[PDB]
Amino acid sequence: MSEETSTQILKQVEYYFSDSNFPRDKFLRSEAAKNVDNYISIDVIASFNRMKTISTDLQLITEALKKSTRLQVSEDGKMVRRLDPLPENID
Repeated sequence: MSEETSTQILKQVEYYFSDSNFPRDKFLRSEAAKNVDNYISIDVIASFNRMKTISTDLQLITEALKKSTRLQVSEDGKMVRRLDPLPENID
């Protein structure tokens, strides 16, 4: 719980972008395609399977996004955008 599990998930969320896996996984890319990579519903991120398991609750998924490391979640908590520059061994 707390910053351990929140941070686990935080790494895990950015990791899907960091592992150059967004452009590959049309699951991500379908959502990203609403605004390049500035629109990512928490429906997709909750539905990421691995994320749902590590979180066990959408509460933890929502906090993880609220504390995003190299992403920024909107105040609506239904979009997040990542950084222009590629991530380099980020955790």
